[PDB]
Amino acid sequence: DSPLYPLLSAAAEFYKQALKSHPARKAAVNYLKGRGLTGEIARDFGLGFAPPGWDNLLKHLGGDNLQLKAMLDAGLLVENSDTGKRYDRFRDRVMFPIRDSRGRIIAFGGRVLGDDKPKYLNSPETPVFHKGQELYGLYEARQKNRDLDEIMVVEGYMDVIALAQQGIRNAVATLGTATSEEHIKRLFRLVPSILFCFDGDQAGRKAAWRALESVLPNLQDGKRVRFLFLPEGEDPDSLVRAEGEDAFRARITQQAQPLAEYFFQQLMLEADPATLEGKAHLATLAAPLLEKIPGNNLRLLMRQRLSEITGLSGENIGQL
Repeated sequence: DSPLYPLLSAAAEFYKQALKSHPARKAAVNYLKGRGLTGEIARDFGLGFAPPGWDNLLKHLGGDNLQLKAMLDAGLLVENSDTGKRYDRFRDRVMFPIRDSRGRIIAFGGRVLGDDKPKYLNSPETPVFHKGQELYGLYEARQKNRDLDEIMVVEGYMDVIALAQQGIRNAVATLGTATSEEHIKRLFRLVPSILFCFDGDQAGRKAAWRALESVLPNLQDGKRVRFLFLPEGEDPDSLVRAEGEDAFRARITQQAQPLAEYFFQQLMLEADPATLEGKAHLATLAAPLLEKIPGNNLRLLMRQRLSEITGLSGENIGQL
């Protein structure tokens, strides 16, 4: 219970109250209406509106220099570290408040309603917001279902919101970060099954391997992890609005790839085990990764597949 929480909470109350009754609301409300995000979904995710300009939240919250430092530390202001000039971090944007386990607003995402870049702006790291520990939408998914079987991990705010609007309400998002081991530990405390969904771009494919590396040291027996790769140029946002819930669920069932198949596929592309050298190279890449799996059956199962492909024993694999 620190002083950043009330400021963040007041900021959120400001941003959604402007979404309702602010002069510039037209562009914002049209985005939400233009995506079916009105009413139900907007309330579930506390959507708001940051009006255009430099100091709307500043001139609305104010405070002495100690309050101002707390707004900066909460990520609500940007300060020029040379001149001290300060202004709202989030300007002319649709606002996505981020909540922790207890429902407390800890940070914000914002989508631009103009031409200024970046289209999506995250909060910086703050004492109440750590990007490697938090997942956007985790609070909202736990509210919708207390006994979740599976969590879907996606890359962006609108992926979570678009999916929720289509009836897929167990999606959470990393916040422009690689999935961390701490992310995996929190997900596995809630569900035995994680479905990763990656955009059709090179950053999506790189993020899948980093996600697999975060998963391995936390992969106990009886857990289930899969990777769904979307067609080039797509993300869950665009895709699910295009083809709808039923088709996206069919796509998952059809095309989600098991972790173990993704693991051996990618490594066999790096080290082709047709030859004696490729077999040794493949075992040299795989073994240190497999050694980290804590689940004893799964570690044995992956070692066994590696042995079948490479013809190398454990003594061979160890000595290599």
